[PDB]
Amino acid sequence: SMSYSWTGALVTPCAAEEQKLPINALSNSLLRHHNLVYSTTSRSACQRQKKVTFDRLQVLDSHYQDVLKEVKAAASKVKANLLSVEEACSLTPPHSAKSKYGYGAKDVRSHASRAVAHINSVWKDLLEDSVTPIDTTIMAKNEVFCVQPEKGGRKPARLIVFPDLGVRVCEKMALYDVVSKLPLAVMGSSYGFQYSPGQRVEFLVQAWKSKKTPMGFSYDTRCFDSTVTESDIRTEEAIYQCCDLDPQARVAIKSLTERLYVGGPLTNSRGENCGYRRCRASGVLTTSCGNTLTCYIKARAACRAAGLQDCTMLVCGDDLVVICESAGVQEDAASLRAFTEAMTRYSAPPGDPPQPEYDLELITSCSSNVSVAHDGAGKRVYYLTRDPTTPLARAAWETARHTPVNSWLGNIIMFAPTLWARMILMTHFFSVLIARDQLEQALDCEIYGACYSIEPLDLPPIIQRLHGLSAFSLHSYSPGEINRVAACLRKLGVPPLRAWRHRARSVRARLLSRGGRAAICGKYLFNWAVRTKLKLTPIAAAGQLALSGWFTAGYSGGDIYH
Ligand SMILES: CNC(=O)c1c(-c2ccc(F)cc2)oc2cc(N(Cc3ccc(B(O)O)c(F)c3)S(C)(=O)=O)c(C3CC3)cc12
Repeated sequence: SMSYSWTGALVTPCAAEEQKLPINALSNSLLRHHNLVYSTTSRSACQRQKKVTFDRLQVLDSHYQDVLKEVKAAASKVKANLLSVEEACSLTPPHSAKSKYGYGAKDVRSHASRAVAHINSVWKDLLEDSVTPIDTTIMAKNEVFCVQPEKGGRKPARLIVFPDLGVRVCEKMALYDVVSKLPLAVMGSSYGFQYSPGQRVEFLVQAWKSKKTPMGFSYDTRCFDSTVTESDIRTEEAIYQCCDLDPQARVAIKSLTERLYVGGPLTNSRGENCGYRRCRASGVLTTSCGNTLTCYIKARAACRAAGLQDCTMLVCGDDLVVICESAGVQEDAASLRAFTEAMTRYSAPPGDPPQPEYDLELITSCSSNVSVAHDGAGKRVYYLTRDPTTPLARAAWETARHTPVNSWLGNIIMFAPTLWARMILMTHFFSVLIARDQLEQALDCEIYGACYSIEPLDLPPIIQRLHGLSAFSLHSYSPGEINRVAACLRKLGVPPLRAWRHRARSVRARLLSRGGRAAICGKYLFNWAVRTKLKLTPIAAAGQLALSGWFTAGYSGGDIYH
């Protein structure tokens, strides 16, 4: 069937949509080529709609069915609980899209009468009605990028599809515990969201070293969400039901599957009927879990069909990497083509054909790659990095305009060991926070899809836990990485690293003078900026942190707040 059918009604905005990066002195201090920086808007929705709309032909085989059997068996070891209304309410972000039924996120979080009443009614309806499709809103995401005029110019807006706030709370009640436990149980070490960045590096390096002659590749499915079929989604439901569940949970999960997950009508912001969906909803609780599971099942089966030897897989939603034992250059190339053929049969062809890689650093996944630097003693330290263009562009926008979620803070946390995060992002934002008297204020940012409230002053212990102490002492970065950052700075009109160093010395001094947590920030985060270095010992606060739930699971599009 068609992933989508359209009525011709447009995807419409809620509020004003700024297309171009606004001119602001503080944002300009980071990046000056403002004309290159743009936000996606509803204006490009039509372009995206075209790409995501196609017929799915799915043909399953014995390998698929074998893997599915394994998965169901693994799932049967899981015990999952219902969340109470109150518990589910507290997982709702304060900035979450308000209900159409006279209440919003703040009302949900405060357990307000109107909100709780509607939520209760929605739950009752789920128990009583297992068939009637549930309404969804379609919106164009507003995301910031840098133009690549050589490479097709501006990206079209991604489409987000989500049900009412009331339904979203009920999803949590029925499935939060399931989507938090199941992927790990089924996938084990292949579940990508269980790892901190530091742990991820360790896993990848070990996997690579575990092969006599390693070969690895990334597999990029074209429009993964659209490739997800009705049968795929019903299979996901079947897997959920393998868990030991509460009777009411079983009913709600089935109802949510048949009425929401498998498909339903699309309504724009003006209340108009846009069409009908028969694939994955991008904005439901199960998006991450579902995508990861379905990608895993298909990929694991495809590995068998492709005759790949001693496969180690890593899966993050639709993002997939396989590391295996090389059979030879031509043999490997042929096996990869076979892998693609199998994935294609399963409904998931690639955007660009995958390529075998024999150097770990040459594999890119989730926009990131493994690179090498050196610690204070000259020991080689591996870390994850990425092209800084998008992070910097977004950082500039978020400086110029107040945003509910601060991507810059997340990038600093996740990419803390990188040359660019340390010298540019840290320097810039601490200078901005000082200037605006916002140093002590907690900010909202996303980590693996889940929204967290994080205080900037807690960055050093957070970074230590995620990356290790070495993150504050890395030097002698690779020529390739240095060159990539340099190229980015030239492109975007960002000041050179030596200028940032000078700025960092001033920022560091200011931070040290304030004492306490600020002083620890100055000491640890900006030790790179000074010749006369301070002794960076383990941070006491780091041990006192409880961060377990940071890397339990992925929640992208799942409307989760911790
Ligand atoms: C299967 N692919 C992988 O698991 C990952 C590889 C990888 C790279 C090269 C290779 F050879 C093998 C694997 O790099 C990664 C880096 C990230 N990060 C950044 C990040 C990227 C995207 C999102 B998001 O939009 O979902 C996000 F939330 C954070 S990080 C530094 O760890 O925090 C992640 C996070 C969990 C999603 C996964 C991988």
